[PDB]
Amino acid sequence: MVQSCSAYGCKNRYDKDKPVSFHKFPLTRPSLCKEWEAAVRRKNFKPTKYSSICSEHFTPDSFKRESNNKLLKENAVPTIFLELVPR
DNA sequence: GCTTGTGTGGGCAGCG
DNA sequence: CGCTGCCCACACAAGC
Repeated sequence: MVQSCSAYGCKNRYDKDKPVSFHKFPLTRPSLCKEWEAAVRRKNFKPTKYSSICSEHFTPDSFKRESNNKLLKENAVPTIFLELVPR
């Protein structure tokens, strides 16, 4: 989406100049989808699993269908969201 | 190989 | 007024 990722402060709106791609939540991996919520530890929880997220938040390994079988690693959740808190 | 399934991609309304 | 929550079709890979 061209609004913002499900991360905290990542308003890295789709910019082809920057090396990032977009994707949707692991709808086919609910439990795993759920830990993504654990990464969205902020009150300002962005859109749900229906919205789209960008590459930078996960490891290339877990990027998408290019993972193991056809989706990300069930044991991988976007931790690259941020260091802690922006200013 | 072609067709179907899952990933991919962006928007509008209600409340501080 | 801006942000959060949920939906549909197409391309590539797998199956027949």
